[PDB]
Amino acid sequence: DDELYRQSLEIISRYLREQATGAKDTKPMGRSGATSRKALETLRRVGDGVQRNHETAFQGMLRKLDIKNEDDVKSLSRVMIHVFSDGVTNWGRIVTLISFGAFVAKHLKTINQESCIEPLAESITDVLVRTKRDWLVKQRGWDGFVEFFHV
Ligand SMILES: Cc1cc(OCCCc2c(C(=O)Nc3cccc(C(=O)O)c3)[nH]c3c(-c4c(C)nn(C)c4C)c(Cl)ccc23)cc(C)c1Cl
Repeated sequence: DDELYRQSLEIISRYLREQATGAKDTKPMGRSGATSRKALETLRRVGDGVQRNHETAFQGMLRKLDIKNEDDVKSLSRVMIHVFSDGVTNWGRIVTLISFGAFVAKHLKTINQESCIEPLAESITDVLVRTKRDWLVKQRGWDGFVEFFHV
């Protein structure tokens, strides 16, 4: 019933799963998929920049998260909510959110827990769309996201 969440999960889920592994999801994309393909391209060009530019902090935070299993995923949500929700809302901070999601997803594919990439995505999507919905609606959602990072 919730269209922006579902779009957002399709974008975020694919960015993370494709980052943790080698290849893209070749499923055809749901409603608003030309924007989702574009937003996904944007997350690849800017997400990788953000990940290489913050590696040491990402390595620190990923290492003190000590993620074993899928039940660890949703105590993780507490530290990410704590770090993401209370300050300034803008597109850079949301892209940093999704890029650390890709970082942790890669780690989880290393420790043979790729089955936890999707719950992670869901949690990230749910945290972004819940606490930021009004902002996302007034900034036009993913079309605004693509236009903001356009080159
Ligand atoms: C998937 C997931 C996503 C999570 O959050 C994403 C949120 C974004 C974020 C920020 C951030 O928000 N910066 C920022 C920019 C402008 C203003 C304010 C403000 O305070 O108002 C903040 N910092 C992060 C950092 C970071 C950096 C970089 N430096 N330091 C000290 C830290 C803690 C690390 Cl290691 C990972 C993510 C982030 C968190 C987790 C745990 C997961 Cl699993």
